[PDB]
Amino acid sequence: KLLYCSFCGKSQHEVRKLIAGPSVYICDECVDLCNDIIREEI
Amino acid sequence: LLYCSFCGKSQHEVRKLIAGPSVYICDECVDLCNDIIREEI
Ligand SMILES: [Zn+2]
Ligand SMILES: [Zn+2]
Repeated sequence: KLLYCSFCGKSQHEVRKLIAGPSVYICDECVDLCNDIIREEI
Repeated sequence: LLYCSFCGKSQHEVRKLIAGPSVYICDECVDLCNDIIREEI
């Protein structure tokens, strides 16, 4: 039942949303991080 | 080569590949994540 974000290791119970990939996951928190990285801004 | 773990595109076919412990996500998939999270197109 436990699913984990592949980037930070948090479970679905720890984040607001966990997005599925083939055999991976990424949570809303890491997405925020990806946006800063792509947009090169804080 | 390194590939986005979500769409499968290589590091040669995308603008940026972000790395995790042993996973990657490209700029294109991140855009899809923003749509998913913001529930908007
Ligand atoms: Zn995460
Ligand atoms: Zn991708």
